[PDB]
Parts: sequence; structure tokens; C-alpha cells
Amino acid sequence: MKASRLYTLVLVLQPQRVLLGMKKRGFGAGRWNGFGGKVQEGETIEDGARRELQEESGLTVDALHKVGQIVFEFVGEPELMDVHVFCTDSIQGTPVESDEMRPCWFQLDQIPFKDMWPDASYWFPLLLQKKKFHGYFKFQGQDTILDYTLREVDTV
Ligand code: NA
Repeated sequence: MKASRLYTLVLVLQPQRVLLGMKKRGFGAGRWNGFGGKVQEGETIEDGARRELQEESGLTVDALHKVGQIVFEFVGEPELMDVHVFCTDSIQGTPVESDEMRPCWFQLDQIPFKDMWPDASYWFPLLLQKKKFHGYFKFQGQDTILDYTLREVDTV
């Protein structure tokens, strides 16, 4: 069996648009994603998600709602990524670009799937329908899915 490391992913989903962030630097730059990163010792998963949202997008929110969980496995990496996915309840500030991340709004008929992680084409439609989900994706490198599962659930 494998070990897993905890990560968060936050989607700022409004009725007609979604905020995504483009990774600006380093390996893996050039794709759009939600905001997030590793959970730190002691903080709850939700508080880690709020923290990463503020660091990467500038937005400060009091509460999130958990919508999904996605496990990622990469060929050659024994550690799994256990990603807890949240959506914002409400926002009340503007997103800010950093040297690491550029936030941008997309209309919900212009979701930039071809420039997102390949897995997002599978679970993001569920998120848009306000459904909850569990997913698993095995990748060869950054682009190729070798195996995956996706299931709508009633409780995350
Ligand atoms: Na991050």
C-alpha cells in the first residue's frame, strides 16, 4: 500500500463564472487550476484550503463547502496526492496576481478545459452541476491518464 499527502483545491464558482489560476513559474507552469496546496500540520483541511486561497488568489473567505475528493497517482512516484476539493460560499474582495499565480475569471460556457489538468474534464462538470464526487486518476507524466475512476457521492 501507499502513503498519501494532503492537498486542497478551491474553486471560486459564481452563478455565471469561475475563477481559475494559471501557474506562472517552474515545472508545471501554463495550466489553469483551482487554488490550493499542501495542508500544514495542525490546521484543518478546510482552514488549509482557506489559507491557500488567500495566498494564491488574494481572496479571504470565512467558509468553504467541501464538494469532492480526488486521489492522484503518478507513475514513478510512490506517494499519492489526496486532494480535498472545496467551493467558496461567497467572496468579498478582488483576486490579485502574484509572481507565482495569475487568477482569471472564465464564463461558464468558456471553461478552458484544454488548458486545465486532464482530470478536470471529468470532475469539473459534476462540480458545475453542484454534485459531490470522489475521483482517482493515475497519470504517466503530466498529460496522460492510464486509469481513473469517478463516482458521484451523496457525502464527501
Ligand atoms: Na499551490
